[PDB]
Amino acid sequence: CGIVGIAGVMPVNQSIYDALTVLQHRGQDAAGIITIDANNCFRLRKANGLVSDVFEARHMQRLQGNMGIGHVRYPTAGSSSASEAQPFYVNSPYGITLAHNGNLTNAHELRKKLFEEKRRHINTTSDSEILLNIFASELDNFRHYPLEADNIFAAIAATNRLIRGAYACVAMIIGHGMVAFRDPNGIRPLVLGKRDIDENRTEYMVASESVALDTLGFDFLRDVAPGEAIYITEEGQLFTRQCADNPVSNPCLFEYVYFARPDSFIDKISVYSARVNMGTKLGEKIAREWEDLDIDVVIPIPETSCDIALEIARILGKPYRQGFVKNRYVGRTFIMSVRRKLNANRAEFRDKNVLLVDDSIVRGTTSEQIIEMAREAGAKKVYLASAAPEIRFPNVYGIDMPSATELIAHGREVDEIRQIIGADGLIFQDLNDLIDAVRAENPDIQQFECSVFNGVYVTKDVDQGYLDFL
Amino acid sequence: CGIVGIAGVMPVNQSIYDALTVLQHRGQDAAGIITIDANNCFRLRKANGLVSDVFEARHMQRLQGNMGIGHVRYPTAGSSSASEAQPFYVNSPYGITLAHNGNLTNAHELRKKLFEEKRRHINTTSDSEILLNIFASELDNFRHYPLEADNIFAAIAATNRLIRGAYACVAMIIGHGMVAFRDPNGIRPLVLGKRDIDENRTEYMVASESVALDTLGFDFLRDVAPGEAIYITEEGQLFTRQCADNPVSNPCLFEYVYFARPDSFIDKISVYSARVNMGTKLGEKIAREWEDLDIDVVIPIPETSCDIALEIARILGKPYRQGFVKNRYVGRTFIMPKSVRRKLNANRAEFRDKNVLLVDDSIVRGTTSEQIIEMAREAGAKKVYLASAAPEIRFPNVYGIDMPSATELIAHGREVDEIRQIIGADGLIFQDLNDLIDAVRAENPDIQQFECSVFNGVYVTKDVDQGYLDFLDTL
Ligand SMILES: Nc1nc2c(ncn2[C@@H]2O[C@H](COP(=O)(O)O)[C@@H](O)[C@H]2O)c(=O)[nH]1
Ligand SMILES: Nc1nc2c(ncn2[C@@H]2O[C@H](COP(=O)(O)O)[C@@H](O)[C@H]2O)c(=O)[nH]1
Ligand SMILES: Nc1nc2c(ncn2[C@@H]2O[C@H](COP(=O)(O)O)[C@@H](O)[C@H]2O)c(=O)[nH]1
Ligand SMILES: Nc1nc2c(ncn2[C@@H]2O[C@H](COP(=O)(O)O)[C@@H](O)[C@H]2O)c(=O)[nH]1
Ligand SMILES: [Mg+2]
Ligand SMILES: [Mg+2]
Repeated sequence: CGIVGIAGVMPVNQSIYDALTVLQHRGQDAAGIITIDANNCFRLRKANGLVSDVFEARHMQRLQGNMGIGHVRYPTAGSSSASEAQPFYVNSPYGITLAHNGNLTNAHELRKKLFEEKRRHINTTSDSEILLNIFASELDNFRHYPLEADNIFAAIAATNRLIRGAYACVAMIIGHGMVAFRDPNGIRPLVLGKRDIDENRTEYMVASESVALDTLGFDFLRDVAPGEAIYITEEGQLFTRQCADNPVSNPCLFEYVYFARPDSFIDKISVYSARVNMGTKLGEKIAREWEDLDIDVVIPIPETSCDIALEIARILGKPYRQGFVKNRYVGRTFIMSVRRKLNANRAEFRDKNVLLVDDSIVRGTTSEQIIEMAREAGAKKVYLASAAPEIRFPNVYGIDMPSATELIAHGREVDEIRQIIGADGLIFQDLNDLIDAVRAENPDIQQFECSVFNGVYVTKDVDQGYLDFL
Repeated sequence: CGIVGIAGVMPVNQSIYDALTVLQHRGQDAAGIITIDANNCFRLRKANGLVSDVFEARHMQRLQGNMGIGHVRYPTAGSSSASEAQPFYVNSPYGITLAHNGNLTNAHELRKKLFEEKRRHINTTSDSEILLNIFASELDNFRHYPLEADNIFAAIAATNRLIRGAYACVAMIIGHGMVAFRDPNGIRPLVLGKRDIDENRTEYMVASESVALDTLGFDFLRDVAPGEAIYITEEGQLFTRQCADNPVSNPCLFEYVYFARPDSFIDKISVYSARVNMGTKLGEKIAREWEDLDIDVVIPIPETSCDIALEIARILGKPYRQGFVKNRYVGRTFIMPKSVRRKLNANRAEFRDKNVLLVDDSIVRGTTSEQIIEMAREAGAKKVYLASAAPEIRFPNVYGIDMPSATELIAHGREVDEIRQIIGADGLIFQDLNDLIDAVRAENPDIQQFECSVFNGVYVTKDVDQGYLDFLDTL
């Protein structure tokens, strides 16, 4: 999922659509935008589909207002993918809407408490409707009107004591403004930016990625700190206050590996640069543990791995060539597999021992089939290098990973995987290597959230119980 | 535009859609597919839009048959871009449909003759409806049923005598089969492939690009020769026959420069490799003519130039970094009471306090280039140099590449330095036509001459220059 929120001094409908389009890689199952018009009323458009399919002119026309949020949803299986989309809304207290990227690990416990204590009905399976409600109930506690920044921060604080997991949220309160907050372990991404229209007017915005500020011409200010909350009034006044008991930066590693765009700077780290670095280290590993290997060229499996493979070729002093081309358009198969996504440039494989480079291997299907494609194009020996370490555990913080059994690496040794996928050789990046590759870009980040690679969940509240429940 | 045709022994509806999705880069203005059912009747579906948007399940469900053709229309300005899409169809003789990529230079002359001579009404501006009518009238001249291959071939040859220009065409004749033919100068691309099923059951297909064959698992057989024609009967028999008086290979240079996919082999040339070569040459040209220039990195302008710039970096021994990212999804900009940044984003870190050499495939109107350069300056770039993989574009392509009017061409009537100034580049350098020709040629020396009208103003076909002289004979 991806989120954006603008606190402008002029129409934001187009800007949000535009920010959501550069954040579309984070989710295409559904999209939604909601603003607050001059009458302090919410205007909302949300449906399944791409951003470009969801918002038509009639819809934009209706999304009037100078403050608003948007959300693109990654088809989180389980949560219907045909279920109600975000942003979510509640009429009381005040009027609240919230968009969120992440996942609560105590969602069940939360909806039960909400039902018992507050009588708040949760219509969906989305733990975001849950978050919105916890946050709403905390704001229900205040008497005087309007709430003051502290009240709002106290509510976020109270909320953080209750919910557990990963989350980057942006929300809006009728008659008050916009609030954006981030979980205590700083897992899911969120950045703040601003745009001065003139000497006295300044707009603010937050997004899951810096690309969204970039495309709108907002100047990047900084990442929102772990546990921190930001409250921008309808008058453009900004407030920030730490709302978690023990904030620590454990940014998701996978954002760097695959999930995030290369032109984004998450937690001071350039995704591109980190990615090149993963190349350097992986090249070096191949060079250590595979010195006696005979390959004629390095071939990247587009897109992620394109610059990673180039680096690997540099390190190995071997030639880099584009053997695969990713189809820019993919059509559906009607009820009347990787080949529909990729095409092998025959001339680059014919009678060559090749080293293919991929960002990861989740299930192994793609990898096996890509390898078959190489063999069919004339390749003698086909070796596979994964820019990311083995993926053996599930992510429960907002990256939708297949079931533990679906993970080919799950319970299988590299060789057993190499065999199943039919590669002549298979090599993965060392977790420690990937860490250093990314860490090198900002050494103040000591630890990352790497549950998918090592079964260690920073929130320390995961066991087979939650897993099996899923 | 892009075309595909498949004479199969099993439903082709999915296979055509799949071939059109890999040919989508050739036109996204509209699409159309048309097959022949068991009852020897055409089933068609054409609308404006992307392949993915045009063909819904109800439509596919209706496209029954084992033979069909498809088309993806590049928004040809002038031809409405909201006009009737191809493939086109006529009920007589026999029942004919034709999909076409290219351009007729004597279209005006052609609809006049058709009206006058045969009373054939042309309902659109598409010279493709023209081409379908000429071919239809010529086939009309035959008495015995069915026509034999030679009759069809005779028809095509007759047609080639009449029309003038560039064209790759696939067509179908009810009760007969599929035909495909290419112009006498071999300009517009067309290839043939097959997919064997058994002891004699073999399917054939033609497409504007080998990628369509690859993706469908057809074995690449070969390009269709200039002026050649191909006829596959409904039974699976393949006939081929030269139908031009003086066939020559003058393939479009711009297909190699930009238009075609890198994984396609047009006229024995690999587009990728041709492209890389373009970098080599341009690198070397920069090294000769610029030597005293200080740059810190080579940065491509996605997507075409990515590998070209890589080579230019190699030759210049300068580092290559990805300073621009192409947005994968662009949306509508509504009209509430086309920006380059809507298409591209600059990776700030890669420009900050550096002198950059930006490599782009070409400069048409100059707007993009100008704005891309501003983007580089705003990202902290000190000096910004622009390299064009293609020579200066100063003329209009009247053969099938939609180029904006010659007034819009920034290169039209301007010196390199005047363009550099207009685009705000610290330095500007173009590829040499001769170098680019060698660059592509190096891949298949049998090609002695390309179609380069956009760059050299030399119109390979007959009627373009003769008519220049007819013009000056008035003023
Ligand atoms: N150039 C470009 N890359 C993108 C865009 N959105 C996502 N990406 C990158 O695309 C990759 C997609 O992975 P793939 O499956 O193509 O290897 C990810 O590494 C992601 O960073 C986009 O809009 N433009
Ligand atoms: N990877 C890939 N490249 C494509 C596809 N279709 C066209 N292209 C390339 O996209 C480029 C588009 O040019 P651009 O304006 O993006 O630089 C052309 O060089 C063309 O070869 C496709 O489906 N996949
Ligand atoms: N991890 C991941 N990879 C994806 C996704 N969609 C496409 N891919 C591509 O598929 C590869 C994983 O393929 P698998 O081995 O699961 O069949 C990745 O390298 C990536 O480029 C996605 O949603 N998640
Ligand atoms: N020649 C050409 N370039 C196009 C087209 N659509 C996008 N482009 C991109 O735009 C550049 C030309 O931009 P112009 O100078 O016309 O503003 C090319 O380098 C190419 O990447 C098109 O239809 N034709
Ligand atoms: Mg991959
Ligand atoms: Mg370009």
